[PDB]
Amino acid sequence: YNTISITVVDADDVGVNFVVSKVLSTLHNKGIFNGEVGVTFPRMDKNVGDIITLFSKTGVDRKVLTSTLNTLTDFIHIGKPKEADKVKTYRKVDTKSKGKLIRRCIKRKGVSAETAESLYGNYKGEKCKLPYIVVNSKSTGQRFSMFLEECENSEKFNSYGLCIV
RNA sequence: CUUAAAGAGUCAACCCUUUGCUUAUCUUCCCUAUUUAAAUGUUAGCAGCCGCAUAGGCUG
Repeated sequence: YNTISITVVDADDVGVNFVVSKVLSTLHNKGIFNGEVGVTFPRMDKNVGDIITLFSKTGVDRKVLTSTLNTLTDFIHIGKPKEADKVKTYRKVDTKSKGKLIRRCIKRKGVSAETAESLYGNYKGEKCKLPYIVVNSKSTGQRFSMFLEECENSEKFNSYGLCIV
């Protein structure tokens, strides 16, 4: 599948990962990831890396995405579209912490608050140490951290560039 | 075989009483604490809903 590169440059004044996350947000908000364009990162060791890599099967051109990232052009670099027979596809993994599932136990099982604390008191509290990005969510008005990890390649992708199922 | 060799010091108790260390003091003048600077380290791990799950997925 042919692919394109979006490398964050000159982001020292601002962290590199903040520019990476803003690149993800601007690629989300102006379309791009309809259902078939996916992201991958060549340098996840402990950081998310500074290269966004889009491996759309139909083909991503330079002009559409450089018009999309007109806001990041001061510290971005776009390579010409190259080809890759295999891309290392990542997916979204989310975390739950206490009250999250407590409200689920309010609205699914219909139990009271104290017994919902009782079934979950000694449980939960997982801690994801995977490399991540920090995403502005616009439909739900709060900003969060989204965790990415390696999984088998899927035909369909989300609106963010990660695998489905 | 070392002035070798050897050896029970025991007992008992009333230190008493008394008392004026008082008096007066000038510490005091003086004066530059000055000038900087990214808090970075992703700085957050969320809100619903798909579900029997506090298993596993999806949505932004």
